[PDB]
Amino acid sequence: DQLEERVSAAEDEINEIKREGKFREKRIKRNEQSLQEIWDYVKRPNLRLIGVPESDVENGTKLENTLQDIIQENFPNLANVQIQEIQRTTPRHIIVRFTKVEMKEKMLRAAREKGRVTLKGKPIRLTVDLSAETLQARREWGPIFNILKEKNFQPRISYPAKLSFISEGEIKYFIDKQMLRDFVTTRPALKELLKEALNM
Amino acid sequence: DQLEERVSAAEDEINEIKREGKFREKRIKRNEQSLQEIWDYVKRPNLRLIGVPESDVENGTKLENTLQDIIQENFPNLVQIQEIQRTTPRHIIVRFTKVEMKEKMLRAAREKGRVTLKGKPIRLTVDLSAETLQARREWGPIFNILKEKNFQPRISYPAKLSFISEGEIKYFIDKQMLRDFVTTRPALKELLKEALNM
Amino acid sequence: CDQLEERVSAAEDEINEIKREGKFREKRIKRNEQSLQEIWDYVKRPNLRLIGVPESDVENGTKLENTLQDIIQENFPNLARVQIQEIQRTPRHIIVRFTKVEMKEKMLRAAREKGRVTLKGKPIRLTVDLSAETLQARREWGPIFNILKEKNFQPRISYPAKLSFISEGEIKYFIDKQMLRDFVTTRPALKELLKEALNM
Ligand SMILES: [Cl-]
Ligand SMILES: [Cl-]
Repeated sequence: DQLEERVSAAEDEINEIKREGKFREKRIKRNEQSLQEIWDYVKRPNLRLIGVPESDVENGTKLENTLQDIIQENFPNLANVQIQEIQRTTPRHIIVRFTKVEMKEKMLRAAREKGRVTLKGKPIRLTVDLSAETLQARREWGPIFNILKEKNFQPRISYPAKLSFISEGEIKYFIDKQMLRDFVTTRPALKELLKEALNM
Repeated sequence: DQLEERVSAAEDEINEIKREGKFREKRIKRNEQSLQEIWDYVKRPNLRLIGVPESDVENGTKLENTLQDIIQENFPNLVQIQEIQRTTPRHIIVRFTKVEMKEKMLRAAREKGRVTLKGKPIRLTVDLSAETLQARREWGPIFNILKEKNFQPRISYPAKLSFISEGEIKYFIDKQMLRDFVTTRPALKELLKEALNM
Repeated sequence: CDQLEERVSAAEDEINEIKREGKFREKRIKRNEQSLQEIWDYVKRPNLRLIGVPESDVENGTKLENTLQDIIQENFPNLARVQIQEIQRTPRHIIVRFTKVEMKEKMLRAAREKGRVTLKGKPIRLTVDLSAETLQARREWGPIFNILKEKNFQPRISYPAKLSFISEGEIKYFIDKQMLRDFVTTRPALKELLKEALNM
């Protein structure tokens, strides 16, 4: 009597909690992605200089002078470029926040066209500044990216974390691994090649 | 047997959990309000262009040319850009170097009443966060009823509601805060009971 | 109704999940709160708050930019002997966005070393622009801060809201009250002193 009814009520409560728990999960998840996007957006005027030798008492002024050198040696075409701030975070990466986004895009463009950006002979690496999340997503493609590279698919990663490669004289784009699992399911060649990596 | 114990402990857990959740609920909404604001703050210099025909292979420079076209065609008297990018043609987002610049564009667009591009009507709006715009729209119905009964309402930033109750202006961040308010004022409650979904 | 022992056993299991999922989602929530704290602070780096400035009926960027100059002319002459991206209201506060962070840093040190800042004689203030999370994070390190300070523990506040004091002849850092709890759980003297504050 009194006991049986107590049980049923509890079961309804537990389920209700499970439901409210779902709608909560969704909202949290939406905030996570919302943070990811805004982080990226805010880091748009930002460039990452990689492989730049560390220095003693490396203040803002020295950094700026360094960026100048990099520009004079690689693409002096530019220019004094407006720098809102520059700082350090294997040498520590250097983050550069340009006053105008246009300035960054132009420098990246200059780098990717040049190919080998160097500093006094030593190769360095200029790259976009991404959020932890986005940056992590890109790393997860890693394993697959290499296999594709190996088999001459000419893979490429672009914003946010899109994978792209050649399949049938056409370039294919994939936002996530799931979308890719669907693609290969109808192409035995790729399916066999990417069975383990995709965890299918 | 003596299940009374186990089933009682379960109920206790159940209660605990319902309180646990309510707390997390609070913190989540807090973060949601913080995102709304941070987005609003960031996109403050941004402006939204709707109804602009897509162009085959259109670089960012052509986008800027399209911007200047609209300025000449609608605002003769009237420009620094950090960026202008795309998102039925996609919305175009124009980010000005100064927030002031955006404000003058909207005023001119509102004083002109109608904005065109090559003879075709387009639209100029802000770039407020999705969470904000929706929020503002949700106060709509209630705002209409309050205006009707001469409460002199007002919707400000972010999406605060403010009207006159007892010769004293009151502010409401969300609908819930309003529900608790009317709980001690029968007449008002009776007025907004259908709108508050109570 | 003897099979009731069946249903109850499961309900106990369901509750265990709800608890796990509950704590796990909670961890994500905090990671989000912490993330917002981080990005809000970052975005505001080039900012300074002007507090106590008499507002007018109708203002604008230019009229405000002049007022900003009067403050410099009146308080820090050798400082202007100043690149401003934009300035505007949120008497409301006035958010001053500099072109270069280094600039903001400089003037802040000028306002802090002058101690007393005035506009036409009227006392005003220039302060760092910090997130609401960080502020309240510091505010949470309030009572606990006063207890250590009063008992001569040399407590300090390291940005963002890191609490640090000297015990056992060493210097410890603490991000959240939780970590501090883990610490005093083994220091009877300290524990007894910080039990009321940590709600322990
Ligand atoms: Cl929950
Ligand atoms: Cl959250």
